[PDB]
Amino acid sequence: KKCIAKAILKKAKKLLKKLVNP
Repeated sequence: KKCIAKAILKKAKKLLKKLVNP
C-alpha cells in the first residue's frame, strides 16, 4: 500500500468539503 498516497487522498476529500461542502 501507499502511505503518502493514502494521506493526500483523505485530504483531497475533506478539502473539497471544507470549501465546497456538498
